[PDB]
Amino acid sequence: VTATAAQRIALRNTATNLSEQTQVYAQSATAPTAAEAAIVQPYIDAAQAAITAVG
Repeated sequence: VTATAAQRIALRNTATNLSEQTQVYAQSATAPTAAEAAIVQPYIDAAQAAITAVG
């Protein structure tokens, strides 16, 4: 409610990218190696940065 439009739209922007990037873990149950974890990690941080600062 108090949050501006930029934060509200970023909430969806980060969530969409995180959902798109995480889809790989639903097709298989094999644990990933350190190479893919490093590539996937920044999206989690970005999603956390948008979950915070909006409440």
